[PDB]
Amino acid sequence: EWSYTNILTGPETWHEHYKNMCSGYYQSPIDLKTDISTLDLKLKTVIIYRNTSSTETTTIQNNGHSAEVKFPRNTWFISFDGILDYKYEIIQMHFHWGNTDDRGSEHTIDGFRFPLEGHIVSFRRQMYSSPSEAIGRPGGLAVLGIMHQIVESIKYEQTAFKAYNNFSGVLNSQFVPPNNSTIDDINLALLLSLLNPSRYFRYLGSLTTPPCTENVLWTVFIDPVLITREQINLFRNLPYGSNEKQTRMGDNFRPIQLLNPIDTLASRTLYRATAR
Ligand SMILES: NS(=O)(=O)c1ccc(NC(=[Se])Nc2ccc(F)cc2)cc1
Ligand SMILES: *[C@@H]1O[C@H](CO)[C@@H](O)[C@H](O)[C@H]1NC(C)=O
Ligand SMILES: *[C@@H]1O[C@H](CO)[C@@H](O)[C@H](O)[C@H]1NC(C)=O
Ligand SMILES: [Zn+2]
Repeated sequence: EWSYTNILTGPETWHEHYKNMCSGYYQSPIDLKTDISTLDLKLKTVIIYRNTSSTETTTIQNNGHSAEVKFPRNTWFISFDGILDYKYEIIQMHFHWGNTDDRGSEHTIDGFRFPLEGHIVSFRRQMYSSPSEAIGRPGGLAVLGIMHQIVESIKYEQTAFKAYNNFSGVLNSQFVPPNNSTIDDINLALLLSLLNPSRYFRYLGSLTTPPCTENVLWTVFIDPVLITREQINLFRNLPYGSNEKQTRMGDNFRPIQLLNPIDTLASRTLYRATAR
């Protein structure tokens, strides 16, 4: 078993308890270094889009380590090439945050931590027929990282919580693991429009929880969307699962991994995109 906050099962132990693949050399998260990265003008604007025929419900669960929104199949998609032909299908979105406002994100940008990093997880439907087929297979997944930053003066409608529809009020101290609830759908298109979808880091990496599978195409947007202190504190009301030492959920982020650990057998490169 694993945790964030119990020293015995925490992130420093994952390379031993889950050798495949938390001991690998293409792990995430990393520090996204603007100066070190390679600008690749070929990397296009990201588009998130919905199947307007889909009517099934969205749910959210406290899984003991995060709040995880589970989307119905065949409903939300990502395009990286401008074509709306269902190459990447979104599965779930979950979040990583801090006990305090100066930490929480998994990635850093030039060493800087944000209070809340959201991960929109998709599978390469272009190749694999289902999430369960893709999740353990090479090149199966693509994850979007969305940084959030706290502002003191803002209307609700301009915060990320408008896109999330406040998660239908489920973020509270009574939302105990492993409870799940039906919630209003998340307007992921609106969420993406709150930042610049052309301006992002891109690299090949891993899941950031065990078993840390090295099959994730990462895109991390540089500009954050905006939330309030009230909204970050809602996440902090969730209780951790019983695997954890800490009672309230927070600091559910993995430590930074190197782009190229010294034992790598083929270095990877950190790429960056910007608008045309
Ligand atoms: N933090 S993260 O974004 O790297 C990340 C970590 C773990 C992860 N796992 C998933 Se989606 N597992 C799963 C989903 C569907 C299924 F059929 C079976 C298993 C996704 C993302
Ligand atoms: C869109 O939703 C409909 C209705 O649920 C479904 O039958 C169809 O296959 C979906 N389209 C895609 C491309 O997943
Ligand atoms: C969500 O929460 C905020 C804070 O209370 C509130 O202003 C907003 O009206 C709520 N959104 C709805 C109506 O779902
Ligand atoms: Zn994550």
